[PDB]
Amino acid sequence: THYDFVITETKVTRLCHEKTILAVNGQFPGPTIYARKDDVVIVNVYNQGYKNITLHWHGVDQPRNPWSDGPEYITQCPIQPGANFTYKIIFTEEEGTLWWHAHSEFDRATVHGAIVIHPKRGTVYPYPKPHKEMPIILGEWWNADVEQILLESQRTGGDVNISDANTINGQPGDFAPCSKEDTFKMSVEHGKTYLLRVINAGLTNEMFFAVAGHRLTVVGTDGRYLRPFTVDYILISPGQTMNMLLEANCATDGSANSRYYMAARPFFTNTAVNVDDKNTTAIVEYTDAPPSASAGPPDSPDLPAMDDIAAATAYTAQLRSLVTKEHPIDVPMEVDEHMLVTISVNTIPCEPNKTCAGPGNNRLAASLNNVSFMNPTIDILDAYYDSISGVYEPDFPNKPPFFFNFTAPNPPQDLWFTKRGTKVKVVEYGTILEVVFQDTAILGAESHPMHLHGFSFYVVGRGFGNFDKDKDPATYNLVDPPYQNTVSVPTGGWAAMRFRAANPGVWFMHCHFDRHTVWGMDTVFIVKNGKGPDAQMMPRPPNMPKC
Ligand SMILES: *[C@@H]1O[C@H](CO)[C@@H](O[C@@H]2O[C@H](CO)[C@@H](O)[C@H](O)[C@H]2NC(C)=O)[C@H](O)[C@H]1NC(C)=O
Ligand SMILES: *[C@@H]1O[C@H](CO)[C@@H](O[C@@H]2O[C@H](CO)[C@@H](O)[C@H](O)[C@H]2NC(C)=O)[C@H](O)[C@H]1NC(C)=O
Ligand SMILES: *[C@@H]1O[C@H](CO)[C@@H](O)[C@H](O)[C@H]1NC(C)=O
Ligand SMILES: *[C@@H]1O[C@H](CO)[C@@H](O)[C@H](O)[C@H]1NC(C)=O
Ligand SMILES: *[C@@H]1O[C@H](CO)[C@@H](O)[C@H](O)[C@H]1NC(C)=O
Ligand SMILES: *[C@@H]1O[C@H](CO)[C@@H](O)[C@H](O)[C@H]1NC(C)=O
Ligand SMILES: *[C@@H]1O[C@H](CO)[C@@H](O)[C@H](O)[C@H]1NC(C)=O
Ligand SMILES: [Cu+2]
Ligand SMILES: [Cu+2]
Ligand SMILES: [Cu+2]
Ligand SMILES: [Cu+2]
Repeated sequence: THYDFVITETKVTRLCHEKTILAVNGQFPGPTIYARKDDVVIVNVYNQGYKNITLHWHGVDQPRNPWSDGPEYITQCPIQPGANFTYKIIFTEEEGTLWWHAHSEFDRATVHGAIVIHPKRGTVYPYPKPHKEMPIILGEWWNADVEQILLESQRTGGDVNISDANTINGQPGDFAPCSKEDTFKMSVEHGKTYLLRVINAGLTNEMFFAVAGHRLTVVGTDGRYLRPFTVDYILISPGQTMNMLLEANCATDGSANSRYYMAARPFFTNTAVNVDDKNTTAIVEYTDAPPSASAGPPDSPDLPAMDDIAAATAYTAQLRSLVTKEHPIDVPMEVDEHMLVTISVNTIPCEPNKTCAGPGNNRLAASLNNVSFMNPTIDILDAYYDSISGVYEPDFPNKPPFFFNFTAPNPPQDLWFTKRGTKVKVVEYGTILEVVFQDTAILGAESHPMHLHGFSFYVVGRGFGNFDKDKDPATYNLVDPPYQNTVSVPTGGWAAMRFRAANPGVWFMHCHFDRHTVWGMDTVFIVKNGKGPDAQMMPRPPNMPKC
């Protein structure tokens, strides 16, 4: 239950381009944290790298413990080069696959890895014990320094350069330059079943994913078992994890291929905008088949076309919590407070005496309810703990300030603009929230993976167009809605979720596309202390990084 994570400057080559990246213990992707349900894990983080950094345990509630949650300038100031900080990871309701990642700037492009939470002793999976288990991390690779990619977009006000490759476990795969020799490979044995622990650790795109010749039985997401369902492909958004069983059925007598491509490729609908649309591949190999069975290329799966919105919708519609006696659910039935939260990409005016590269030569930005979040220089959590004025404003609104036909295409240029602020939403302990995310069509309808730190939530509804508060709740799933920490809000649509705000602390909510995070598609929930010691935020640890 104890790890040392040393942030290292590590030389890595992909696509024949060598660079020095930030990595953890010289590993890219970083090491896997293994735990069992309800463990407490300690991670000592030693920043031996060249820049300010933080780490986050994605999807871990961290009850009463925002001090170890990680988001830069939200719960802590950064771990400075040469400093260290000890994180306490408190696992509770989570069982399945989560992941950890840097939560500063774009550092998670290389600083990330898996979290595996096994059933605690005396319990078992709700499915037959897999023969083997394999994390499958989807990610991106840039040849340039990721920090320079970020800094250039900050200077120009234009869009972030697209990655040069999509990756599986750090490796672009068979169809990229200088990549075929080190394509990720896993061995399978006929008749055995494998648990694929799929994590989308990329920065930019929802991804379709599939394995040639093999159906996938999905059994969990975001640390919560799902009602099982079998598919030919999945959709997975940055922030999300998806667990699925693969059954190695294909013949090993030489009558069938012994090698099968695992493959992923973006789901992306904006034809006007650049995307790293390259697929990434890995190989499933049946090891006890004859050499002739691997004479040709591995078989390829059919992936939905990149703009196949129906295929995305059809996967997401199948997600439902597993509800049994061993795995109960608690859907909040009576809502104390409703929020409508419009999600937009935006512009702000270019700075004086400068030309910017964003739409209309303005500077790109993003907003929730038309507030574009800007990080403070004193982290929110210290400001809340010490009652420091002038850091944040506690009036993030429950509804957009101007109602319009949110999803109508090509809104007029005057609706592009937004305004910066550091606004948070303060709620009493135990408040039951229904949060409805409403995508707008400003600068292009787009699916956004909205993520809430400190909580999972029940996704009770979704649809296309504008949420109708007097009609859409009538068909909510109040029985087995999926329990997620990151929800794909539909392209040009809405998603409704509910949760009890019963975790006292300071909790980031943001789109899990990093460019939208930095542009300001974020806010913060401060959940005040309740009554009793179990409803009190933990005290500040003695060695928090200084601001
Ligand atoms: C989001 O906020 C921006 C900035 O506050 C709004 O743009 C302003 O709109 C008023 C008119 O209502 C103008 O007088 C200002 O000049 C605008 N500021 C600009 C363009 O920088 C924008 O209308 C809001 N959008 C919404 C609520 O959808
Ligand atoms: C690395 O993080 C530290 C801590 O946030 C930054 O140092 C602070 O910078 C602010 C200005 O925004 C000053 O008001 C504080 O006095 C600084 N605190 C220190 C030095 O302990 C530092 O700027 C960050 N480095 C970079 C490159 O952003
Ligand atoms: C880690 O940081 C603390 C200060 O917060 C320092 O006293 C300690 O010596 C550092 N090094 C370790 C723990 O190896
Ligand atoms: C971003 O891409 C453009 C090509 O469209 C290139 O000119 C520029 O150098 C790239 N930026 C960085 C930081 O590599
Ligand atoms: C990946 O893309 C390459 C280049 O377009 C293509 O030749 C290959 O068939 C693709 N692989 C899969 C599995 O889709
Ligand atoms: C800066 O901008 C102002 C206002 O647009 C302009 O009058 C001034 O000439 C600019 N400064 C230069 C070009 O050095
Ligand atoms: C909103 O926009 C949609 C899409 O263009 C359109 O079909 C619908 O009629 C609009 N609704 C109203 C009330 O104008
Ligand atoms: Cu995350
Ligand atoms: Cu998180
Ligand atoms: Cu987004
Ligand atoms: Cu986050």
